[PDB]
Amino acid sequence: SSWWSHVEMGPPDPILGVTEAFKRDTNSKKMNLGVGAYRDDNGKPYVLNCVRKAEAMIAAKKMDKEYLPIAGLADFTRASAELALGENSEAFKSGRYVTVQGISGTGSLRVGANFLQRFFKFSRDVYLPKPSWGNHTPIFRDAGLQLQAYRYYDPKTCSLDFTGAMEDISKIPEKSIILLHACAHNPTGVDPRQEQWKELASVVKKRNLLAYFDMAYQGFASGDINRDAWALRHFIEQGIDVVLSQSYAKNMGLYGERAGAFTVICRDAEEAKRVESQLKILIRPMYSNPPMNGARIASLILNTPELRKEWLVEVKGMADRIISMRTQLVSNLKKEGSSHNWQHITDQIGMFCFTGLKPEQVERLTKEFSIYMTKDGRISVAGVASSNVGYLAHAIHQVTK
Amino acid sequence: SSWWSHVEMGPPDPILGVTEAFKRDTNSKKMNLGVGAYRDDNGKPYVLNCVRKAEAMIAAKKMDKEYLPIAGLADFTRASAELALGENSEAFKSGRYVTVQGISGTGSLRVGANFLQRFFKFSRDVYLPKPSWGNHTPIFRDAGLQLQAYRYYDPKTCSLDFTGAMEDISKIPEKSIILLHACAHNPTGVDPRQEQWKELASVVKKRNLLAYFDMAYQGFASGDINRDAWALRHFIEQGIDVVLSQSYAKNMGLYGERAGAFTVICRDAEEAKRVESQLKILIRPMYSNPPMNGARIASLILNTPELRKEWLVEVKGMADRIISMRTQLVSNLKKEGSSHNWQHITDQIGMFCFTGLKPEQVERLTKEFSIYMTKDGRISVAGVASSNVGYLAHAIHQVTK
Ligand SMILES: Cc1ncc(COP(=O)(O)O)c(CNOCC(=O)O)c1O
Ligand SMILES: Cc1ncc(COP(=O)(O)O)c(CNOCC(=O)O)c1O
Repeated sequence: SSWWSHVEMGPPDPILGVTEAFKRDTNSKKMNLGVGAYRDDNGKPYVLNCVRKAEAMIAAKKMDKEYLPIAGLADFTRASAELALGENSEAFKSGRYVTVQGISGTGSLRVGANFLQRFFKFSRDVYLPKPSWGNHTPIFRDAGLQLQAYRYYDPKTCSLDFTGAMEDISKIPEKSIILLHACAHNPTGVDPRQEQWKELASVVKKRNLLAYFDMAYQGFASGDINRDAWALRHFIEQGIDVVLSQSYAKNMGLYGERAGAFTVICRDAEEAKRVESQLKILIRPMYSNPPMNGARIASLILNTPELRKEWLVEVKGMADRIISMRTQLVSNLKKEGSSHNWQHITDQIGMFCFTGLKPEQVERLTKEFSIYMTKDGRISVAGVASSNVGYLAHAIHQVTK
Repeated sequence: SSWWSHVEMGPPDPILGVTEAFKRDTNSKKMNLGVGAYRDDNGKPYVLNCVRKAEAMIAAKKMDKEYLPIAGLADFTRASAELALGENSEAFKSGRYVTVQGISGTGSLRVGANFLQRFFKFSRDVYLPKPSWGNHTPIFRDAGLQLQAYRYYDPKTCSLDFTGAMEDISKIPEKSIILLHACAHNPTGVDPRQEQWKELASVVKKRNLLAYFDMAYQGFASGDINRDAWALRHFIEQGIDVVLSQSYAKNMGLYGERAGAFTVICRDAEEAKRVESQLKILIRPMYSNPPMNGARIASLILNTPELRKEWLVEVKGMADRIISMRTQLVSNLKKEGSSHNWQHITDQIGMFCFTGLKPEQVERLTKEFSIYMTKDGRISVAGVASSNVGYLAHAIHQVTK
């Protein structure tokens, strides 16, 4: 029958648009700055060394393919909580958290969203920073929640609109939900500094808000696992019982294996068990039980001292290269004689950098230099390499002069 | 804090209770007839040889771990449609279908349910057979649909209530959604015979209902992939545009890897593309993209003639062991001098058997013989081995005399 005749073609992804054009282009100087995953100095995908080793170990052990418990691989969940909270964290040692395996960060966000829709009786409003990762909208919207915003990004400075944020958060009706990026804000790269974080916590705590941390770049941002989880741990220390989403897509290069976890900070171990039971009832009818590969690999690395050690060197390598490219970019623009202030480029943290380029300049860059990026002036630092940072500096200048 | 004080401990799982209870038992003759997965003759998990062959191939190539498209691995989806529909199916050849990778069977059903909630404007009603897999309820309910039922299982004969089914479907409001198990009904093992299927088709066609096929046991039920897809293929041939969910959990032993697919039979290629666009928009906020491992393994096997061929031998090997245990249970029950009719045991198909046992009998069985099963009298045939089938038979006779 003609059941779907009324179904219209959904809109095309602007992001896919840029990568399709990049692919068509024959100029060997082409650059893809819309890329969403890490790339090495050669512009190639990168499977960590400790990943290959973990993998090799699994093969050796001739493990079965049996179903994992609903909540996932217990060695993976425990290790996940420990990674996030810190070993000597009171939350962790008291076992007053509940961690469940989710389908990477996205799945983990969704599960958390479905959990709040069901049990967070106090409000349906989720406040996102302006701007946020595109997916954040439909995630919360599809789960049945209401969307709100708080100023975050400042276009004047390509930095934190600290005054704007504080004024916005200050007017948040008590017992509302606020989504915060732990580090390496997507898509701006603009993160609060320690001092800003401390004032943010104070008000979150004061207005008695439910803080929902999105931690998708732990270790990948600064190169330090402890530094990256700083804000999140600060909140929990100040008595803010958060909810959290962790992704291993970037820090482990696990992209397609989809490994992540959803965590709930509870009053105690008693309550944690109750929440856990409820999280299980929710997930069953979603997908029953999670993909085991990614978790097995992740658990082995975090759980195996020789592997974990290698993992930290490797993760650090990734982060150092991105910083390097940022550094080189600013220095090269000066070298080109750019009068403009490009500090933001080096103040910004992680994979994404909001250049401050305007839509017209982006166009010149694409049309004239074969540099592919979105019209918002957002560049993926992963697409920069030692071999082309110069070229990019050149082009940016040409179009900004 | 204290956001969660009101969250209560969720109901304990029955299936789980029997596995746990079993574990804690000391009898050496104890048996677990509650197992939800296939077990070999020694009562052990079984990774297909063809599966190991596939993993070794992937390993040698040194593949990346990059994100798959939202819809999943194209080699996987195409192959999935092909296995279901049949190589020379008209639906296949015209390209008037759309198949997206799902998180095994559960995940595929959920996407499908969410999709219907969103676009199936003709009704909110889903008709499940009485009885069905527990999970079927929350899947639909959580998706936002209303559940109804049609008579299926006949407790008096432990066979199909064909009459009641035919009468019930005849009275189902037009353009309603009806869930059908392609083969090896879970939990009864009661399936319509080819001739009864032909009759059901006609009624479904006439009432102009949307048939939602749940195919979790293709090839694993009877040892023949084509024979198992019979009913599915007949509906389509008759001009009923179904929607379908596939699982590779059982047939390939991919349990924990989570390999599945959701398919929509459309009017044409043009509508197929509109539908796929909309399915992508739905999944994104669910989990972004699917786990790659299972899809990789599945695809290699389906696409490589040599592996595909070995697979068909292994699947057949699985179906036969099961059929053997059924044959042997009955014969051992007679042997014992049991006077009851146990033909149902051999009449039934697949891993699950509705024995007809009553609760208190089940109780004595657990208590007195150390035989673990659900109180509904359902047993997993996978839990029966040649070495213990005699033991089972004796126990049942004892409890039923
Ligand atoms: C803040 C943030 N949270 C969460 C996530 C989710 O990441 P994943 O689902 O890969 O774990 C992302 C991932 N972005 O990359 C995926 C994409 O844009 O298609 C992210 O930036
Ligand atoms: C008819 C039917 N459909 C769909 C499914 C879903 O199976 P899966 O999600 O493992 O692919 C099942 C799975 N049953 O066993 C799985 C379990 O109880 O954990 C099923 O029997």
